[PDB]
Amino acid sequence: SFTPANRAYPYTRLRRNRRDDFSRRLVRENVLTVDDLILPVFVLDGVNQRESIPSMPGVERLSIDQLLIEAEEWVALGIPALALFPVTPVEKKSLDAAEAYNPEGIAQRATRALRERFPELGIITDVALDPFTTHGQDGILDDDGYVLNDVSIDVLVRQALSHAEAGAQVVAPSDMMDGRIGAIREALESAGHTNVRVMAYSAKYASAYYGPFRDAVGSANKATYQMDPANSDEALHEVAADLAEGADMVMVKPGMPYLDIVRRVKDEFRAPTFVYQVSGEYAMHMGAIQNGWLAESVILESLTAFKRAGADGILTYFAKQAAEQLRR
Amino acid sequence: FTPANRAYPYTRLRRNRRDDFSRRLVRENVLTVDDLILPVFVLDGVNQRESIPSMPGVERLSIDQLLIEAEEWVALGIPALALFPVTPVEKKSLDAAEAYNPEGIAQRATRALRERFPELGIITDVALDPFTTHGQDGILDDDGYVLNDVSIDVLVRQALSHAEAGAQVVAPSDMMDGRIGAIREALESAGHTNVRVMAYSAKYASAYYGPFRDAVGSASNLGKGNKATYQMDPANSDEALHEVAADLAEGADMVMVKPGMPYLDIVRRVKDEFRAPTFVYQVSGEYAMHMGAIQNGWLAESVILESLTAFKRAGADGILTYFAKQAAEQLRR
Amino acid sequence: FTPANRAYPYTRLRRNRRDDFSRRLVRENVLTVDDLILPVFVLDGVNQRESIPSMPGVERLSIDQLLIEAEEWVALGIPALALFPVTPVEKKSLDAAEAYNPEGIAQRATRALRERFPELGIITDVALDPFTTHGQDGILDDDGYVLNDVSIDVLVRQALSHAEAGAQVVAPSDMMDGRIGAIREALESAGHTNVRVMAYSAKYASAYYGPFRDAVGSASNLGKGNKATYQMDPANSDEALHEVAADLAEGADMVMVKPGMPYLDIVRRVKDEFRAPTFVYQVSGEYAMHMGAIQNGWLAESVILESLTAFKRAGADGILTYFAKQAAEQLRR
Amino acid sequence: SFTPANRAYPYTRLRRNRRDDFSRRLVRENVLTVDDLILPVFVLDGVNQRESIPSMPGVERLSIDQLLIEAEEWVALGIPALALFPVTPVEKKSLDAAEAYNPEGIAQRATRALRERFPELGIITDVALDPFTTHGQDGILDDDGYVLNDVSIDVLVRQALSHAEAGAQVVAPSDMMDGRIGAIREALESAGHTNVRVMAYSAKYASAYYGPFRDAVGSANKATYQMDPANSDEALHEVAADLAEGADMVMVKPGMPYLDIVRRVKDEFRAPTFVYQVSGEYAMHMGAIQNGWLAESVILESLTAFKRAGADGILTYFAKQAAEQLRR
Amino acid sequence: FTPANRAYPYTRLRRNRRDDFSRRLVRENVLTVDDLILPVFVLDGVNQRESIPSMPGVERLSIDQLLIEAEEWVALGIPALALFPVTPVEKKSLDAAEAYNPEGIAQRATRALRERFPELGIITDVALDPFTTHGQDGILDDDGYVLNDVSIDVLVRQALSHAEAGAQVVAPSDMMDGRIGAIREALESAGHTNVRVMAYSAKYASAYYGPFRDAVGSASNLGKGNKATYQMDPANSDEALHEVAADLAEGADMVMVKPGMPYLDIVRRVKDEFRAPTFVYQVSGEYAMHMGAIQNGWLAESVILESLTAFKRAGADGILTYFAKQAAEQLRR
Amino acid sequence: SFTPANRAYPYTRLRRNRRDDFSRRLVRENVLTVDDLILPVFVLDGVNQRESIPSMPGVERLSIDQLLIEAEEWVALGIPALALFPVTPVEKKSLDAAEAYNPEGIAQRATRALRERFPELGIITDVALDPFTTHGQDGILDDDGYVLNDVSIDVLVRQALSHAEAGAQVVAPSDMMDGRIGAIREALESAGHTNVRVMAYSAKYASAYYGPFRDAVGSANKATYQMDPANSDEALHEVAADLAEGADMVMVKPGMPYLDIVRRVKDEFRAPTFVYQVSGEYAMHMGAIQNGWLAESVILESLTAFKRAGADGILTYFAKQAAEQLRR
Ligand SMILES: [Mg+2]
Ligand SMILES: [Mg+2]
Ligand SMILES: [Mg+2]
Ligand SMILES: [Mg+2]
Ligand SMILES: [Mg+2]
Ligand SMILES: [Mg+2]
Repeated sequence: SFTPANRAYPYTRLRRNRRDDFSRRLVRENVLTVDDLILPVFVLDGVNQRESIPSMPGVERLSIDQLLIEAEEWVALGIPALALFPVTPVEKKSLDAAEAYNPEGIAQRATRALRERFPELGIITDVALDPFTTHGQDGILDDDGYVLNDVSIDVLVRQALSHAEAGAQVVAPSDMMDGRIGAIREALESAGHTNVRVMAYSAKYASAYYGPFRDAVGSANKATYQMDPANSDEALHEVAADLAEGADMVMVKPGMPYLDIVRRVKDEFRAPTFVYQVSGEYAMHMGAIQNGWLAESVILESLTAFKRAGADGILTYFAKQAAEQLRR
Repeated sequence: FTPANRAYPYTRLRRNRRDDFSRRLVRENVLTVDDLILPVFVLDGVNQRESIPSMPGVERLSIDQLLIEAEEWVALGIPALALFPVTPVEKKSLDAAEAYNPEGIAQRATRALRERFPELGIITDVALDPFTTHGQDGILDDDGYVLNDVSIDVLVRQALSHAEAGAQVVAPSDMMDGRIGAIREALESAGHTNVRVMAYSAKYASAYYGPFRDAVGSASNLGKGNKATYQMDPANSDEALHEVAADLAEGADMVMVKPGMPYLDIVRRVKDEFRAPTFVYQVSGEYAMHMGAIQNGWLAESVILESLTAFKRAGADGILTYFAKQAAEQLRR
Repeated sequence: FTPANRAYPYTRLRRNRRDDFSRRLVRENVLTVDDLILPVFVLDGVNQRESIPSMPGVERLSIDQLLIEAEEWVALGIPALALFPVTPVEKKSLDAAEAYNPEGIAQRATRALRERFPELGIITDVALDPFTTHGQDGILDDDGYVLNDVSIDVLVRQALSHAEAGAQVVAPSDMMDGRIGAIREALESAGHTNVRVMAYSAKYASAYYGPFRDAVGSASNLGKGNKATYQMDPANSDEALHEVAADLAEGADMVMVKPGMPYLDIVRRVKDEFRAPTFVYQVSGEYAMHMGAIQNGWLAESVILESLTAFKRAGADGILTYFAKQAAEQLRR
Repeated sequence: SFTPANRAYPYTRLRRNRRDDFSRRLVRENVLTVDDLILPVFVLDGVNQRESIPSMPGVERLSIDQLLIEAEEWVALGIPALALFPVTPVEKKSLDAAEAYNPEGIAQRATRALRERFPELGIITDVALDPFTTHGQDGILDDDGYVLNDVSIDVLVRQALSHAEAGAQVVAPSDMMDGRIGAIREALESAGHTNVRVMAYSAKYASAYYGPFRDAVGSANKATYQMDPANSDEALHEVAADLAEGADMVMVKPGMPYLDIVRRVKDEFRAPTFVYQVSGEYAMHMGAIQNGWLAESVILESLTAFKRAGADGILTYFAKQAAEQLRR
Repeated sequence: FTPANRAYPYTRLRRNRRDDFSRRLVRENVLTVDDLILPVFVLDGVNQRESIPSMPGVERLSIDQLLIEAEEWVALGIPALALFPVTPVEKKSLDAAEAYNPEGIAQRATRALRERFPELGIITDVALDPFTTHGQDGILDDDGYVLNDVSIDVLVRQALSHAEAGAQVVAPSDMMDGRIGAIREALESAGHTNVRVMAYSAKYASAYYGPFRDAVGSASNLGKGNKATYQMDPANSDEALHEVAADLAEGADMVMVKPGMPYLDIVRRVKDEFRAPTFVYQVSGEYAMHMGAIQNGWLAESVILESLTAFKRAGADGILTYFAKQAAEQLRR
Repeated sequence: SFTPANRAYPYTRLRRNRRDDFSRRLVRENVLTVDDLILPVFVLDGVNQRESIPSMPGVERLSIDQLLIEAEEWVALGIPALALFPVTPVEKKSLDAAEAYNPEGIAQRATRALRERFPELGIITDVALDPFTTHGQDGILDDDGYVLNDVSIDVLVRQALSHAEAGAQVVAPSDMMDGRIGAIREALESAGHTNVRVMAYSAKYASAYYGPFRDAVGSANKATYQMDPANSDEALHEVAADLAEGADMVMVKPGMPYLDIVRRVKDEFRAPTFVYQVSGEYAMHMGAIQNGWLAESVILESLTAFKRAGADGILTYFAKQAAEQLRR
């Protein structure tokens, strides 16, 4: 609620608290810390390998050995968690997305390796069929090319179970099938994975901002499962279902173009609330900074926005650069 | 909000997403051309057009060229322009006198447009930053601090001069405390009964204004200077409601949040709490980052309408956007 | 709040508690050094340091010693000090004239600090209790009652003298009705445009101020006297909202609850209803009880940060705390 | 909600009602009475025994015969209920916490004795494994030393049933296992203990304020079941679950450092709401009073705080001293 | 309110009802003697006591007898009396001049009580109905309508006279628009800084005042007259919030609902919306109906405390009740 | 919600609308009509019989033939419903309350008679064991004299079914057993009584105002099932359960001493909300009117109070007198 309390110029001058650095610090409503940051990482199949991504300047795909080397620095910076995104070899893609639950799939191998080397580092796996399907569709298709809901869930459940077996502390379904959070929850509980967190992509929109991601993972209609950008009330129904179904955290994706959604979600549910600053937001920002059009300070500014809007944690490709700025 | 015990599989939220016709029926918000305001950079002189490297596709234009281009903006149905003059270097001063010159660029441009296109809205910029040698939004004391009340005296003269030139809307972008009331009191006194005041109510001390400062040429004046003693801390949300409340008490006809996309949560809170006409500026840095990504082939041209739909969804009534023409074109077609 | 039908075993709230990394991600509030204000007891004279038996570890300091100690407070990043002068006995009077002496301890200390540490916030104490022979916060009528409006006249002189000495913030701790408005009107008139007024809005007639009254030396003056005709009844919560509402209407830049931990529910209500910068005093008695338990080995040193985290969680923007240095040290390390 | 109603100085002078004792009494919002008070008591195994506790000055551990003697005075003062805390002999501690449900365990014996002698006195037993485990962990441990949730619940249920058999009118689970209120409720109902109250420790924090208690009971990580002190929204989810699960009362612990939590709980749920002024709060206050740093009046002041914040009842080591002050 | 999915048999609300100790723990409200105000009918003369047939057990008393009885009211801890004078017939007039007579019964009684019992609260009645020949609460125009502003002029004189006699609280029971502000402005001007104003804010045009009109002797004056042009329509609830809002804006220290039990829903709305000190009058008709039933053996004496507990539960801070002594006796024992 | 809208004297003068009868009528917020009225009636076992009740002046007990004669007038006045209260012969009272479900019990006979003669008249039967138990206890007793919850429900269900069989359109459980609304609902549905309304006595208080009723029915502790008069929040939990359990209407009893409860119930649930102006409220009012202490107008005034507080219907012994005043 809001009560203006009859405040009026000149008795009230809001510039007074702005006058000095010390008073600005005292009244500052929100601060970003490294504990708000999650780093998404693109993981290759090989050894001794890194690759640059044309539409995501400065982001590398890394083989698992290279991932372990870089995680030393991420852990030193205090980054609490990584979000793993495998770059599936084309030979391993299929109509049935079976690679999703392969015990020696990239995500499963990367998870085992990280859990052993850095036991305190959070590993959030991606529960999703798009990296494993022949054309990059987000699930199993019917004769009309429609992504079947419940049949896709069956595969997502096997995948989530395989991640839990590999040691993942958090599984993060990014698929937008109806009811999948509940299905995954019933399977994790039945299997005795009682502490495995489910970070639901609850209000994920049918967005043009995912363009560069598809270059990153090598996966390059969605309006039949991802949300219409026009819709806000609908996001509340999505999150309400996911919390009833057992999610430990709920996410809004994309991020900055949906800050109003972050605010409403946090205000209405008062649950742990996450947001993804996606590949397109990263690319636009990094592009402008590299062109000398925007100052490097826009990085923190965009991240501060998430905190102010109500987010508990941010999946961001800027995580390491932000961590280094926060530290010094 | 009441969830009403809705539960899978009785409730499957993909059912409404199944077909175009049903997505359309349930669609919560739609952008139209009546939501669009085009900011324009206005040069002195005749037959002048200048590219802006940090705003690819945007041109500074002399008044003659402005009048020509406005034919298609009007044909597109764009309801209003926000004018931003590019002050010649020699007209910048300590006292910012050029702000209220009846022969200033902003004043000349307003008279020309009001005569040529009587139905087109003209929103003038009330601000001293285009006219100061230091590039700060007001008059400095001997410590280099921007004096609040003394700066308002100049802003008042400026707003009065815009009303005299025929501007239907004056928009104070300065972030002085109390200037909405001061300007409103001056307009009323002078008989400018229906001149609208579009307050920049919750304008943040942001890094996203870089390309604009290049465009109007205040970048070299400002140098490394900042506006943290008047523009708002990016961290602060509750404070925005206090800013808006005062501007409404002071007589604003419209209230605005700036920047736009990095502050959509502020747009939402402001529309929810006050239920007043609420405006948002998609600023130069926002424009530049989208255009850069599009020209690189990193983002599809559809992001333009996606970014604008967000403002509508968040609660905005109108959007100042350098994409206005491209958007109106795409909405028309 | 909507529970969203969450139910065991689908919802197990221990899952987020399982690992340090996930506890960290979901952590709702974190104390930083920018939340801390250090109250300091200031003696007259030179090279003076005095222990306080009821506040183990806290020293009264002369200005010279204050300036030395402040080097490490600034190095620690502590944003502000709240100054509390220890008035010599012979300077106490019926009329509390010493309150506005330009050569009073508070005034001398402010000038010295503002010159030495220009970025350090100085919050002065607007109050007559250090200066009266009876120890009450104002001027007595012939029934021994603290006169409201006549006391304000003195508080106004005092606040003006602090502004003249350079104090960025004046903090009226007196609990006279209407004094925020009176002081604000005086500051504005005199041109002190940006001097902040941190109102002690909801200050309770509490027993937890004992050690402070010892520290500043008002204990012997007050004797068995009480402040129930001005400070608030501990029983009353709704009344705090009326106190805050008035202080905001009167121009306060910040509003404060005192004491702190025994009144966390008041902090919560005040931040929830007004959404204004909200401050809380962890008072001398609170300090003393924690330090006593720690020195006895009854409570671990971690209670310090636990007690301060509570203020943040409850809604406080800033905390006046005698633990500021120990806390800043522990946050730094 | 709040409406300021345009009240303004000098028309409004809030000191007017403060002018006189009579008007202060008329407008006084909250009062503490003895019916708000619950006395926690430390119960020894022997006969003819009392012991002092170094970190809780003035508090005695008492054998059951001594407990019955002292309860005469507590009953005379009108104290409605005791909260029993057994001091387990070290020979009776085990990995399996079996002493928790022993029909002749201290708590069970004390309960039978009190129920017979003072039939109108409320007896609130502590449902908890920490007094009965070899090292004082709050439940049954896995190989990694993690407190297993559901397996601990099994023992807590047997304990709660044994308390109900002994005659306890209220059982009070202080363990912070997920779902235990529901488990205890299903067992009490199945067993025909239909009027046995469950007072849930709903929002119990991982606190440094419990130090002296561990000296009192002879039990001297918790962040994996007790709440992070930083978290407020989370307390609402905890209480919502406990009410759905069948709790008759909900509690916040510790007390004064969490008054904001008391306020939110009472405001949101409007259910019987309890608060524990824990051993550390008692010790700090009593210490300062004994040192001559704080006046005895801080006792009432701290207790009045609970009432004002929304608490229906307070577990306090000051109960008897407060009862004597309230009476005269 | 959130039901939190509570469901039989997991939730059995009789469990807390099972034992006295648990009912006590969960008990939401408890009446104490500090909630009680005793209205008293005061006669002229010496050694006068008169029974009231319609208020069985209540006596009109001369000042001397009042002073004697007050010894036990004070011993019982009753915080305040509300004085109601029984004006001699010959002192009633068109102009209600007796209202402000310094030697009126109300004024004499106040002086006597303030001297004898300095800690006892005295609430005087600001109203013209005891003093008019027609029995209406003010001055009539030539159509027989009660003039609003002209009546306030008299009420102001009356309130001033009560403040002069030493009354700590004046209570305007007249229901003129704006009289709270008028009286407050007069008190402030004259230096009566701390005289409380207990507004009868939402006082209904009720039939339950019959026995009171007999008690003070205004019944024969009023005859068949009604007060529907000033007292509120019994049908109206929303209107009460507008009445209260104005009285608070005008400076009331306490707001009151009258009658009491037939208007408990109004007590609840008023306390919920404003969170101010809220008072309720258990009127003469309410007293009479309870006492009649008790004396008939139709209702047990326990209804007295039940009826008073209701006011507390509904949100009242204090209750004017002719049962004050019987209640204080029963609470004491 | 409430917004004062800065209204201020003298621009705002609330007496303006009060100036004239016409403007008072236009702005009048609530009106009582006969459709708000329910008449409770005391029904005797015999023929050709009426009896006066000492503590309820002007109220008669009536045999069924006399009830049918009087109902002609009640129906002519437009009174929508009667609430039947049998006066059980002492020979028919028992420990097991079997008379409660007797097909030829007074309530069942009265119901059949009225349903046949006046098919449009609402008949609300009382579901309750107190008229049928040996000493007037509100249910079946254990060895300690405690009213057993679930075992009493079994009898209440058989009674409710017998009322439904007799033709009653509404059954009204006045017992305050936990969960009885649900039990009665499951039985009515199973038995095919799908349109039988259940009017729950949801927030019924342990009150002294029931004194004269006990004289009326010949039935002359309750704190273990009826609510503590001190408790308001608790009434919300009571009504929430009864609506979840299937009640078509919810009631607050007693009436005028609980108008705040009526207001909260209607505000929070927005469901059909009833209130009982009980025998003690009737007696106090009628007593004062007969003594010449209060004018007859207090009857309407008290009834108007119910409407204003949020009640949809009022059980009142004044129903006929009020109906005649409303008509003319
Ligand atoms: Mg979904
Ligand atoms: Mg502003
Ligand atoms: Mg104040
Ligand atoms: Mg729990
Ligand atoms: Mg009025
Ligand atoms: Mg019930």
